[PDB]
Amino acid sequence: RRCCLGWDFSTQQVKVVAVDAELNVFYEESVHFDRDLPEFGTQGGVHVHKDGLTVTSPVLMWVQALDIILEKMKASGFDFSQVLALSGAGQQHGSIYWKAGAQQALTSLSPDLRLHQQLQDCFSISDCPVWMDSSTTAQCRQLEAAVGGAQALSCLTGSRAYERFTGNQIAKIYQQNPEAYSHTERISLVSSFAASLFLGSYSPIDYSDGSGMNLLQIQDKVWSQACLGACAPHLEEKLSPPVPSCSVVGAISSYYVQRYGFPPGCKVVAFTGDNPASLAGMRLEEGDIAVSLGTSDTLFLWLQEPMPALEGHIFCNPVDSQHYMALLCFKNGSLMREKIRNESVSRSWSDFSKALQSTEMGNGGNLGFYFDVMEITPEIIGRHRFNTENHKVAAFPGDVEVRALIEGQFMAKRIHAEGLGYRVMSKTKILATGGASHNREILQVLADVFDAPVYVIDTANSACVGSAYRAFHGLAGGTDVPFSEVVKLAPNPRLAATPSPGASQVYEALLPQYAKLEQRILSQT
Ligand SMILES: O=C(CO)[C@@H](O)[C@H](O)CO
Repeated sequence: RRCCLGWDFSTQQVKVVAVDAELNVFYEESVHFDRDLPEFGTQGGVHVHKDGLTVTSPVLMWVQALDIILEKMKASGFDFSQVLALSGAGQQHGSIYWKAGAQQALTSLSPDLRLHQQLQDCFSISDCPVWMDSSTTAQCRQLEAAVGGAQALSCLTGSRAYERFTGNQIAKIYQQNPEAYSHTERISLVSSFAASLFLGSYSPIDYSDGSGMNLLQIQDKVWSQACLGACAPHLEEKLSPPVPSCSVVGAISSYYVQRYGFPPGCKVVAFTGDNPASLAGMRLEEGDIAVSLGTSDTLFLWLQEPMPALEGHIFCNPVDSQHYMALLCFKNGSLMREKIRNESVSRSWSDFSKALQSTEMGNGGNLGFYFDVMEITPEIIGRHRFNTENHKVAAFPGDVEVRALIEGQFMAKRIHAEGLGYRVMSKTKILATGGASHNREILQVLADVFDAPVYVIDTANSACVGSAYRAFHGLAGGTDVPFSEVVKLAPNPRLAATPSPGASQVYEALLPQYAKLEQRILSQT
């Protein structure tokens, strides 16, 4: 039973899965931060600082969690000698600042001791900024002004400046703690930091997670000199050149061979971001999209060429370094669906489904926007309802309200996807996951709006599983072979809905009208 390990250095936990050569998951284990390392005093794996904007995690908690999980696997009888390769994912954007002299500690690890004891003094910043941080608005405005504006920054790096993006965090550390910055020999993402621990040497950053920093020129796949210089001096030397995501960055350290029994030939394939790893785990291809439904709704897009915008995030693709992917984030998700259910259909998901069944595609021309909190994609707030004549109305009948919400949410996803260059193709598959993917009637609207089949997939471990798939891709030939050919053996998602006859005619006319009403609301602010 030869296998690969797929790791996930997440916000709240470190998780691992073991996947066999037939691409079956047969083992899973985790270490949860608040529960298993309570002495760090985190809540949800992080520290929200007094300003209410700075959000960090202790780097040595992440190292100690790796020690705990490897010892927990060993105590359970995990056979490490069967591990051919490993890869992993890191929560995106978060950064690690390695102190001058730290690589000497990494390359001289003794198997008699734990990682935490030996790496105790290796970090110039103890509290790492994570993806939840929103304390760098001044640095975002500075970076955009330095390179010719928000659109110029987006053309270049796939995104305008976002507070959590690494370049803005590095700029803030340079500005506020120049002594710690000047004593930093290396800056890693959570992904490349975790890979470095397994290598026992510094791992490079991959193209895909490297695209979440407002630093990488996504098309030429080199660091932007203009972005680097606007964030902090001598930054290129601290990052090192980025690499294709499907790169063998080295063999596992002899530390793991000797301490846990990994075979000496065990390969370490470059780590990537959790969203890129989930795209690999979901096995998206050209023409495909994934809709992750939850408190936030997240759209995962495959893109052959990028059309970066003031919304969304375009990254280099982790399973095909010549192409791209995108994320579009929607803040009004499952809480809006629950509120409409409670207000209009007696708090019943069965009546919610009946409302969709009892209304026609296109909802008689009744259109709605439902943003109780400020939306990200695009920046609108409020509930905005329009009747068949495009007149603004105060309310809808309950069944019309349910369909307006669901149709509107999915039409918004299509319009904003298409704004980044996405197009539905004949081969297109739609992957749906999360709470609302357990509602066939919701998935039917999604199929109708995109005029493409919808498949349901469990993604509780998608970043772990995607990481193990990427490790197998490395072993199967890497860049010499297509990722999709390696993972054809993995279990297929199940078909939940196909577009109803006439869907194409309904939404070809309604999508432009929804897009114009959205522009009307944005122009009135
Ligand atoms: O910040 C982002 C994406 O831009 C989150 O999805 C984190 O990657 C979660 O760990």
